Amino acid sequence: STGSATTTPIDSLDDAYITPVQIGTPAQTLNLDFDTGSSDLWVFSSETTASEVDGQTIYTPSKSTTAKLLSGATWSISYGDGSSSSGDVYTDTVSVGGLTVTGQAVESAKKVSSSFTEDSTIDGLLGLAFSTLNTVSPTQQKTFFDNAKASLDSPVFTADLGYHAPGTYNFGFIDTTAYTGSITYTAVSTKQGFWEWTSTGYAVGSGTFKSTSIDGIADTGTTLLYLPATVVSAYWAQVSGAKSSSSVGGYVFPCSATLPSFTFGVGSARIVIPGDYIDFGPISTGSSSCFGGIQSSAGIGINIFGDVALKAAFVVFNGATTPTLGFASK
Ligand SMILES: Cc1ccc(-c2noc([C@H]3C[C@@H](O)CN3)n2)cc1F
Repeated sequence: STGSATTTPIDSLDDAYITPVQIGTPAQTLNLDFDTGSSDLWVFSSETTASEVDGQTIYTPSKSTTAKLLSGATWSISYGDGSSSSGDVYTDTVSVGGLTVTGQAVESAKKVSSSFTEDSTIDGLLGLAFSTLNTVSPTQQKTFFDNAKASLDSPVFTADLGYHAPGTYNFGFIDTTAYTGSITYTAVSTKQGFWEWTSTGYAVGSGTFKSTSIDGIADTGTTLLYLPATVVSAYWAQVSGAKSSSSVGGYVFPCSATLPSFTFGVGSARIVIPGDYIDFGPISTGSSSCFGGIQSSAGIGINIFGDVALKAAFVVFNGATTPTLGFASK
């Protein structure tokens, strides 16, 4: 089997991407944030505290004839930005772009943090990291990809995120028309439950490539590119007037600047992020100071190849017995 679904930026800045998902019988379609950095499928629901719902589409398990309460199961998760959600668990039928999983754990939110409440366009998350990270207690549950992959034509999914434009998540096949040149595959460590890999280095603009190992994760659920402070300093030094701001919380730059590209290495291959992918617009409405899309990972503990990097590539998440990651230019 295979599946294919369009993913869409939630706003003009590509702050995140939503993908329609069919849950239950009859189908309840919710727009979920596909997140290769976590492993919970959770949704706004009829159980979510009323005051914490503001515009989201909710899942109502009582109206699904295939929904079953998972007795005694709860979940609770916190994301890298301090955001959180929690609730109970159902099993139900879940379909993505024509690919169907029966008995998928659907985690129904009772509580969500303010950031989720304030984003009316995101109805929940669909985790695509490794199932070892799933938070359901006392019995851990499997991800959508994990449940589907034995049925897939090939145990893979691909992320093809667009710059200010729609893109595609495919399951079970590689669309050879979606990229240029070849796909370069690189080793993955699953020891922390992430799609963790090691970049071979970077360049800034037309500058010479610096060969250096950068361990990080491929994370569709993170907006920006987070890299070591040395690397990030080298990038923003090439932008006149750019500075790291304490009050703002990272590098900002004059909105009139022309941003240089950023290149990262995948083995001997090179993925080039165009400079305008790194522009995240005025820090506040009407400001001439803009937020940078490359930021330091120093306070995080790990480097994160978020959407800023991934959207410059066609990315293969290969879930064979020994998982690997593939990158192609497009
Ligand atoms: C309001 C909001 C906040 C965070 C997230 C979010 N989704 O994926 C992630 C990254 C960071 C780490 O969790 C691994 N994946 N963060 C989504 C939101 F809609």
